[PDB]
Amino acid sequence: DTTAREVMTPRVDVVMIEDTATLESALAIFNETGFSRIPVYHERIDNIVGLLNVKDVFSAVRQQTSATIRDLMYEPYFIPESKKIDELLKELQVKKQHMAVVLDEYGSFAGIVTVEDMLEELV
Amino acid sequence: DTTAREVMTPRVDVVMIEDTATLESALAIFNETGFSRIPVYHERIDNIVGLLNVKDVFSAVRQQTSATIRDLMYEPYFIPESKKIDELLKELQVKKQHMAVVLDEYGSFAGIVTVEDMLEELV
Ligand SMILES: Nc1ncnc2c1ncn2[C@@H]1O[C@H](COP(=O)(O)OP(=O)(O)OP(=O)(O)O)[C@@H](O)[C@H]1O
Ligand SMILES: Nc1ncnc2c1ncn2[C@@H]1O[C@H](COP(=O)(O)OP(=O)(O)OP(=O)(O)O)[C@@H](O)[C@H]1O
Ligand SMILES: [Mg+2]
Ligand SMILES: [Mg+2]
Ligand SMILES: [Mg+2]
Ligand SMILES: [Mg+2]
Repeated sequence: DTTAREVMTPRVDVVMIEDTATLESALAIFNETGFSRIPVYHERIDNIVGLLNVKDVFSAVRQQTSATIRDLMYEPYFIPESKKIDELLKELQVKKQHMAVVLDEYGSFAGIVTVEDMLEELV
Repeated sequence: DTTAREVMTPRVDVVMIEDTATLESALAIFNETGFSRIPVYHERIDNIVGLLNVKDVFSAVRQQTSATIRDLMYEPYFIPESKKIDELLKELQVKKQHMAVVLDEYGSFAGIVTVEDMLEELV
């Protein structure tokens, strides 16, 4: 009966980027941290508007273009803190997505849960 | 009691690259196929010597250097076809690795199993 909040990486520890940032800044963030996916926020940290994959950023430099983070980002899968991870694991598998964004009772950013977070429970 | 061979992507369907290839060729392979990890073989397809992550290839162009695939590739986790996926899932989690290389009774390349292959069993 484990829930998302029990395995999530909390907001305070999440590497993020603003949708106004450049792709060069995003590449620097990806390189320094090593993560493959970083949430994208608009104005406020609690306003998650997308996720940014390092792949899409590297492939866009294809060729140098007018690509903005808002164009390369994709919609996240938002879930409540009470979501049971046995359901989340199957749901992420159907979507072929690695990361879900956890929201609190106010609909604000609480943290993230990846498949690796859920599998960490099983040793 | 499901085994690796029952969920693996067979050799015939695996995108690979030779350790003599250039990093530019590897980037082209990653872009056309979309995969994040491709096995590396030496001389013969059945002689898997490493795995190549698109991240390490993109980060090496850091700066243009004398990087060879043999330098950027890492050791794979080899398993038999009879390996039970319940054990493999936990083993990959401990290693933080996404892909395992399946070998046949002759120790030759049979296929690959990723976490997504094992999770596909659960819907
Ligand atoms: N942007 C991020 N900020 C903070 N923690 C993150 C971030 N992305 C992933 N994590 C955490 O890192 C740990 C490993 O997650 P995961 O393996 O899915 O990410 P990754 O190593 O970036 O990706 P991958 O293995 O698919 O290349 C988990 O705890 C996950 O919560
Ligand atoms: N190099 C490859 N050649 C053929 N099939 C592959 C290859 N890499 C992965 N697959 C298959 O693709 C499917 C999805 O695997 P997986 O999600 O681990 O890979 P990916 O999409 O390349 O990586 P990721 O989601 O970590 O960026 C699985 O069937 C896996 O067997
Ligand atoms: Mg995938
Ligand atoms: Mg709370
Ligand atoms: Mg990881
Ligand atoms: Mg056989």
